[PDB]
Amino acid sequence: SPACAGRFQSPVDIRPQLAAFSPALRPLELLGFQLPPLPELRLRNNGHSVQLTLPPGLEMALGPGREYRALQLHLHWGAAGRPGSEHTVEGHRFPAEIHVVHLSTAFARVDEALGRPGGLAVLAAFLEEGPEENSAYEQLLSRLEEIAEEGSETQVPGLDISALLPSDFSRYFQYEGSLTTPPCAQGVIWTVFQQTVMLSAKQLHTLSDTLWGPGDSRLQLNFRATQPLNGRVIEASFP
Amino acid sequence: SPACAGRFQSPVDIRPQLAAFSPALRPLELLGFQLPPLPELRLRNNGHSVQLTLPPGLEMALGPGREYRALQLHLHWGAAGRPGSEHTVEGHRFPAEIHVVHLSTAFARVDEALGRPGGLAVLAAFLEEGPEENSAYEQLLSRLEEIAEEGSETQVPGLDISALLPSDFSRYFQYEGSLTTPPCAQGVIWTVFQQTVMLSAKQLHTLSDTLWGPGDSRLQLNFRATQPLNGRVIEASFP
Ligand SMILES: CS(=O)(=O)c1c(N[C@H]2CC[C@@H](O)CC2)c(F)c(S(N)(=O)=O)c(F)c1N[C@H]1CC[C@@H](O)CC1
Ligand SMILES: CS(=O)(=O)c1c(N[C@H]2CC[C@H](O)CC2)c(F)c(S(N)(=O)=O)c(F)c1N[C@H]1CC[C@@H](O)CC1
Ligand SMILES: [Zn+2]
Ligand SMILES: [Zn+2]
Repeated sequence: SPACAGRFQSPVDIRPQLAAFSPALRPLELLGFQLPPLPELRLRNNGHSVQLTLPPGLEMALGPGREYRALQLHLHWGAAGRPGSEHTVEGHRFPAEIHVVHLSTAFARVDEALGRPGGLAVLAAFLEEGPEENSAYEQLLSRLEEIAEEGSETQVPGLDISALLPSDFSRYFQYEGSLTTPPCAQGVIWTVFQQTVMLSAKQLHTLSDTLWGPGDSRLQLNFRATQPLNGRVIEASFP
Repeated sequence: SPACAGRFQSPVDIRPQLAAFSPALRPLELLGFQLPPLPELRLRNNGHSVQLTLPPGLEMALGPGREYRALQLHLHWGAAGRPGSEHTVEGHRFPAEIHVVHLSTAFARVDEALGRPGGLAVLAAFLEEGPEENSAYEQLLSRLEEIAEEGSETQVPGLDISALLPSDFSRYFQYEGSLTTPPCAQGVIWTVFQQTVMLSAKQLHTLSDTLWGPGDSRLQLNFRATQPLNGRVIEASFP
């Protein structure tokens, strides 16, 4: 895919000292993320990541008049004693990263949004080790064994999707970039939370050690190398 | 259209003390705007404004990878002793306003771009009274009497469109709003130059007094009322 050779790709190394403070960046707003248990959602090992397909009615705004609907979420992760976030901060790679991918309400389908400015928006948070079992994450992680095989899927009860994200929606970096998988189309608005989410050591081990990918290989280290900013300026919602 | 009653319409009152400075807003880039004398350009009285069709090749960027092509320019103006700008600054209405309308390179057609975020971008500058005659604007103003009649049109020599704009391309306000005429589509990026351009009192009179609209009416005061921000924050490219 030729867009994988674009000048403005993701992910990137975030250098907060070079980030631009912009007070137009208000707290993110999420609506409908607190799901009932039924209907169930589909959790799939696609051989490259674990992805959770989201139902209609999850609305996200980056600001007034900047409205999106959530499509899916997926994870990026490393391996035993090796971090696997996609984004880095000052060259630091975090253990894992969650991405929640959204479609602008001006478009009915992803294929019309691809490459259009602000057509797609991704919410990204780093996952780090904390002392406690994260109960929202446990609902997904406890099902990975069921989908160990490449191309397998299982149904899971609806949960509070917003509980997979940090509680602080006010402090984030934002920049324009790309999908990180072919076709790497540009125009994607990336939002990366400052606050991280905490999983237990056991949870992080389940995530990195359970799933299999193409041809008898463990699905691990499933992150793209850092791409140059190439003159883009990362914005921050805080000085 | 009911879209004229949408929440994120244009024009607006700019309040510079409430604008958000974002250092990410780089100088505008306008290439290919210095047109040769041939081919000639269509200038047209549509009954609502005077419009100049622009050729292919006028490239405009609002930031890295956010590129546009100019389609047309048109003007908004008052009457004798009555200002007719669309935007206001702290309640002050300027004598007139120029709009240069552009299409995102991510969209092949205007009709696909209408209602999509960033599909269209308009460059807007205030016209004020100064002591000198303005050479750039004379090229257009001297041609108005030939098209005084609703629906009439004429061909004009190519001109340097960029010469119609203010001096410092690094100093502007920017927000997302709408077309200021039906269909009032949202998702339009408005960039409003901080500095103005100056015309003579005679030129201003030529602009406001020469053209005829529907009925046997003068074509005057062709500006929409100020619309609420509804929580939108206007950005500024300077502290
Ligand atoms: C196809 S996908 O859901 O897994 C996907 C990924 N997956 C990558 C995991 C790690 C890599 O080693 C290979 C594949 C991804 F990273 C982005 S990302 N990081 O750009 O957000 C995605 F958006 C989607 N899915 C997209 C969005 C839905 C749309 O239909 C196109 C594909
Ligand atoms: C009627 S018009 O074309 O002169 C016009 C345009 N042109 C657009 C029309 C819709 C799109 O399909 C292509 C571009 C425009 F962009 C704005 S604006 N301000 O939104 O940029 C206008 F105000 C006017 N004309 C108006 C008509 C009513 C009159 O009172 C003021 C001028
Ligand atoms: Zn991803
Ligand atoms: Zn206009």
